[PDB]
Amino acid sequence: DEGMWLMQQLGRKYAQMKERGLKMKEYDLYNPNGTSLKDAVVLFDGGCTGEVVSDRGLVLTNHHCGYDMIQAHSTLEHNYLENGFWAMREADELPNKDISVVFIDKIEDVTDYVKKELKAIKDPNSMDYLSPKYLQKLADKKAGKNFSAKNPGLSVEIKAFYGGNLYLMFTKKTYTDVRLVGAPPSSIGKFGADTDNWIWPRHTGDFSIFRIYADKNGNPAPYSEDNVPLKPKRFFNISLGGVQENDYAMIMGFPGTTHRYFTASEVDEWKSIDNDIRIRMRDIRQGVMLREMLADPQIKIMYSAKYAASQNAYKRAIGANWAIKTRGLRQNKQAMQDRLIAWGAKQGTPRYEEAVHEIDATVAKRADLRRRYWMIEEGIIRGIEFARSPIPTEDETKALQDASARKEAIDKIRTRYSKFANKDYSAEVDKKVAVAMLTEYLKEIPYENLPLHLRLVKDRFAGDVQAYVDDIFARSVFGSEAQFDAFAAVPSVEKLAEDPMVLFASSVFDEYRKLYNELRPYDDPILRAQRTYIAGLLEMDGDQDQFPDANLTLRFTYGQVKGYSPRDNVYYGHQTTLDGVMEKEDPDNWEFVVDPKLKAVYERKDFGRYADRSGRMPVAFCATTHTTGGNSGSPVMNANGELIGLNFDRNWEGVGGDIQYLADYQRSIIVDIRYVLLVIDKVGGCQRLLDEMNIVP
Amino acid sequence: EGMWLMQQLGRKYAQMKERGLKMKEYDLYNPNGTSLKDAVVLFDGGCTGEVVSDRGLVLTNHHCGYDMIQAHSTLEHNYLENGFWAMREADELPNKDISVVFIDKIEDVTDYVKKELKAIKDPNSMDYLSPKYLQKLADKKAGKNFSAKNPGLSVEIKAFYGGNLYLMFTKKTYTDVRLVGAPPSSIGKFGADTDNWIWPRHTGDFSIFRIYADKNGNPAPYSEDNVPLKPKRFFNISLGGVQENDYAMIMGFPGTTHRYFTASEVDEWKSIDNDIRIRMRDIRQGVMLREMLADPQIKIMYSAKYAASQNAYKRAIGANWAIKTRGLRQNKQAMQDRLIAWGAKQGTPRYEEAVHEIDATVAKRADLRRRYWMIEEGIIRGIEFARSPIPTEDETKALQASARKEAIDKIRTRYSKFANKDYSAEVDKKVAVAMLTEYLKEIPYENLPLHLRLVKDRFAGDVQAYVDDIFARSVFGSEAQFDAFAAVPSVEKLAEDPMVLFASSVFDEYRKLYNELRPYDDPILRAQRTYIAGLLEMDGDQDQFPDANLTLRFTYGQVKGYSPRDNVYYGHQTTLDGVMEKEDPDNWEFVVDPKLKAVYERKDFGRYADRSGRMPVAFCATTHTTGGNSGSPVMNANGELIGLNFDRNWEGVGGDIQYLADYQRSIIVDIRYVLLVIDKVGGCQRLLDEMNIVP
Ligand SMILES: CC1(C)CN(C(=O)NCC2CC2)C1(C)C
Ligand SMILES: CC1(C)CN(C(=O)NCC2CC2)C1(C)C
Ligand SMILES: [Cl-]
Ligand SMILES: [Cl-]
Ligand SMILES: [Cl-]
Repeated sequence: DEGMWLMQQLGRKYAQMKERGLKMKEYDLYNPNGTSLKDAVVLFDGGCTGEVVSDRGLVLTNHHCGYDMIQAHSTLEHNYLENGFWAMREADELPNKDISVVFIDKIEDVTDYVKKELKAIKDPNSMDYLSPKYLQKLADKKAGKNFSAKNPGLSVEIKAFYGGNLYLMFTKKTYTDVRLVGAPPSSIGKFGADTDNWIWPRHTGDFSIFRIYADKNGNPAPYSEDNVPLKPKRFFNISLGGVQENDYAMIMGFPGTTHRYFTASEVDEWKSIDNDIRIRMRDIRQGVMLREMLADPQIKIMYSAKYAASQNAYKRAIGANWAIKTRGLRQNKQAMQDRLIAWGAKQGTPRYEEAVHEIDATVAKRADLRRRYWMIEEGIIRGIEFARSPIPTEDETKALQDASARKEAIDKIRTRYSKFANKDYSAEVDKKVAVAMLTEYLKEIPYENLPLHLRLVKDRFAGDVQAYVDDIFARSVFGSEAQFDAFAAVPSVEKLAEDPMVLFASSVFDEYRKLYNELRPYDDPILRAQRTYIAGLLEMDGDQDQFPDANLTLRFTYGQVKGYSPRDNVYYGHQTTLDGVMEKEDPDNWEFVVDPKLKAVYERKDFGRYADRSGRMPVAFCATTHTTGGNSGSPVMNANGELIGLNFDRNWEGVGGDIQYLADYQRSIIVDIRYVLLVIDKVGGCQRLLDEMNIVP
Repeated sequence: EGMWLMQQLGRKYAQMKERGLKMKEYDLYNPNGTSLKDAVVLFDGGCTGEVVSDRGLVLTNHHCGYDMIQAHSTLEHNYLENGFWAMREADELPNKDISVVFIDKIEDVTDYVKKELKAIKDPNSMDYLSPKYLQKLADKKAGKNFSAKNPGLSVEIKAFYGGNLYLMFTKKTYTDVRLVGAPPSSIGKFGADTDNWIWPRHTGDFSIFRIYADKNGNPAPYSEDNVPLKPKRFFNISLGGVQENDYAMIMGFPGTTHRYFTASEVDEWKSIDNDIRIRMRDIRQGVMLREMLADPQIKIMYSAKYAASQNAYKRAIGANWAIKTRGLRQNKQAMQDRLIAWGAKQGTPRYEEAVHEIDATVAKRADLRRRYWMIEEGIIRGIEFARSPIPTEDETKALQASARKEAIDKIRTRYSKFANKDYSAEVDKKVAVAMLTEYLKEIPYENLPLHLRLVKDRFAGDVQAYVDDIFARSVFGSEAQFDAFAAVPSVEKLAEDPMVLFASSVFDEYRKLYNELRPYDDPILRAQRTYIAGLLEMDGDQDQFPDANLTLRFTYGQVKGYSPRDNVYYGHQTTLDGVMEKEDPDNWEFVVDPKLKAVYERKDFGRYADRSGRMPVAFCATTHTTGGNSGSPVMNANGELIGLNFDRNWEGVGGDIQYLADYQRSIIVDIRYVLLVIDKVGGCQRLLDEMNIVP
């Protein structure tokens, strides 16, 4: 509802934004024919958002966005991940392989053009209107012959919006020499760590600093020692005025996906299939994993990251199901479609009701298949590590049946075995997880729908899941290192063909691919019906308070700095402070360790001009802006367009906001820019970064 | 900030009036006439209660009346899970071993006790704190046969301010106290253990009793001819509710506080008492929880044992949080340094000498107290087979008259109580291995109970083997092993029994430590009498309240929430909406009564909801309460009943040593929620009609 608006929609939203507190001129925020604040926003490394904060190409993003680059440059001698990194001169900034920053140079509405090209319909059921290949052909045709060569660094892309009812062409400028400039220690950059993921109040200094480099003319260039920092078209001024409750705030960024035009049947499906299965299967997996980690400190070391990775979407699904249960998401989608259907009946146009009916029918028809797909994906593909154990290829099997190709096939199989049974793999933990996961899977999936090898539980093992799993490891070539070596010394095709682990892995992957192939055709009638459904919604209520679904393109959102009540008698305010970091300190818990330089800054109150009017040091704030995955690192602006923070998370209560914005619960979690500058200054001691930024009082 | 004597009302009255009190001083407490104090009772020796009708109806907590509700419950009429609502006075259930105590008169007898004490002679005598000695003085002052001339009455003298003030209480006790009403346990204990010490709180923690007496309103034991008591005073019920910042006050019987601890005593409480209880109970609870989660039959047998261990574990965590973050040690150090500077100035060194004696006694008993807490937390409460049967001298002088069978029958009865339906030898072995591993790492060989020396000497440090051997060879290791012993019993089998030797050895060491430690309490108590006398002479008795000692006190404050941590605020009031948010049908602790859920859905709140239409449940206040204040009446500025105290938040448990203005709150069930449950859940209209409800 609140919205992730197209840049083109700024004109028709401007008066509402001004009434909510916006003070800057419209064209200073976004001008299609000139320089604006939009020119200081980048897509950071294909996922995250970033922002240019100096005339020498300095870029701020999240610590979790620059995490891989900080890790790749870290060694035992210089652990930047643990201690932070602060290049004291431009020449000390570290280059990064496979990095990019994307500027959105121009945005053009090309709807009439794409719709005229589409009229050359060979098949009315064609999915070319959503095809990246087809749309790229139209983008190249419009840009001209050899556009990439005529304009080095630039590229053109056409994307569909509103389910294929609007098309925009983006002219992008990409830079691949982006150097690591600064990062706080992980104790600040990821303070809450996984315990505080999706949590408000939040006390995390989630930022990192990069610098865009380019050739002598400021044109994109790959890494070269002769590259010079980019002098950009526009950069953000940093505000030190802070935030107050009810202050206007706005964000620009690249939200990835939303499902704002789901029917009520799609909400029911998301809850009853997607979320309930992910919740149930991950709770079983996590429960066994946690019991084993708590009983053996060596298991805790090997499985902590696997446990944390599973918990992230598990928490999301719990938050999403809480919104479906308590915030009326299904009911509000039903009211939306019923209103369109009633209006369609008055206009004498039954195609909208026919479109909603096609979506409902497709959802109802794919129910059993989708349930089986989520059950195998959550239960086995993700749930059981030995499902990703080695499967010999057709060429590897042929190589084992008279040439030196046998030793080559064995070396390839060994490399894959060694990756599966790595230093973090416990066959004992995996057997315990598999027994609990398969017990649940076998209770849900009938015999006739089982992957072929799982039929052996009832047929050969008399329903004993433990015995079936024990037999897989006792008899398999991948059951232990000594069993692999005995196989590698005397390898035979017939040994691999009857291997219980190979047959399990092959069988479950065969069923997973068969389900995917049978389910994929159901997406197309839904997409085609959504084009008609969204066209009706737009014709009926206008593209005014109905934003297009997020699709990894540049959007703006506006709101206010505001807390919320999570439950009865509990209020979370709009701002966290450095005192909250100190309250959470736990020296013997890696997630809640506090940097000694930061603790000393707090004790001496060495907050400089970064503290609020009451002398308290701010850390983070939350706002009613509408964000999602892809908005990590987004610049948060004042009513004047000055940088007041970086978006880095959203509270779990608002994750249902991808389907329906939740005004009373959904908040963007933002690191206060005053805390960012305090850390650069008093922790990093990197004064040159402060001096190159334009800091406004 | 304090738990004030009724005598201190005169000196506090002006401050209470400035804070909002509207009632006249003598309407609250009158030393020579009827007052609101006359409607407060000590309920069943621990809790507080209050009379709420001219027919002796009493309100207290559900957890205070829990044992009486349970004793009257059967499979056919399970009052604990269903609730109980007597539809007529004749249907109210009598209770054996119940009592209600009224505080008829209170008198300052300090000069009298101090004159009697002057004839002691031994300066180190502890008679000044002895209940036996003080009872002799109470009887001497009351008369030759006071209880005969005044039936139902009794006297008691108690020491206050470490022996610097003495009060005589004239008590009227009633033992015919009948169960009238109780909500289901789903309401009376909604949070159950998960919400214990927690604010926000959504628990309707109340139960209803009635005092019965003879035809003249005089105390009488249970008799079918007893008539409900017509009390001299009862509380009016307010339906005006509460607002943030409203004046609130409580009367009750707080049990204990340690407001005059030295800094060294705070350090000792943290480093010994609390750290050992925390460490040992976390080990015990961790093994117990793993076993309960792996076997649903173990969860049934060990849930109550687990819950009982968690209660003081959570208290110790809350207390250590206050010591670490609220400067308790530092504030005690500043208090004693101020007294020492004032005494140096007046030329009176006895106060500095008193603080020094306390510090020296604390430092001297450190190793002994550490060993005592280690064995008590680690073994006495940590390991169930520590309380396994130990044959008496009489039982040994029977197995070697033909009363060998009489001895076996008594040993069998004790074995059957130890190895009962809730006892798992497997769970106990796992708990013992983890508890003994920690105990053996903390207690050196020369300080071990004699049998534990076998871990290093006979079992090569293998704790598991030592514990396995205790069960494999003991006559109490299993039913079949007990029966084989009972068929062919000998004293030589019991004398060498590994479980008997373990249990005897650990209890011998526990008693030896207790006996060696007990003498250290006396120099501390004597030095506290001098220490508190100095504090009172220096700063006066008006900010410095006397430690709680299970006597009637008043406390006042306001209805107010608090901020538990950065950017989080807990308001002053919870609502029925919060109960519904917490509902979890497949979690026994958070099940919601269907009649209550229907009341919420239909908004059938009558005159009980606030002006917004939201139904209140509980509220919190800045009153200073502790254990003993459960069931206490919470009063308005007009003295009308607005709630019942039933808990305190964990952040304020350090309040027994130092009141915490920004964190400590009394957790109270809103009287409007009590009346909504009696009315719409119990449907017991006669109880509403007999109360004086004011609009
Ligand atoms: C409410 C959530 C969506 C967030 N969450 C967590 O498990 N967070 C762990 C925090 C430490 C307690 C669910 C319960 C899944
Ligand atoms: C500091 C705490 C709030 C944490 N805690 C517990 O030990 N467990 C209670 C938790 C809520 C289920 C207290 C001491 C009450
Ligand atoms: Cl039509
Ligand atoms: Cl909402
Ligand atoms: Cl009376």
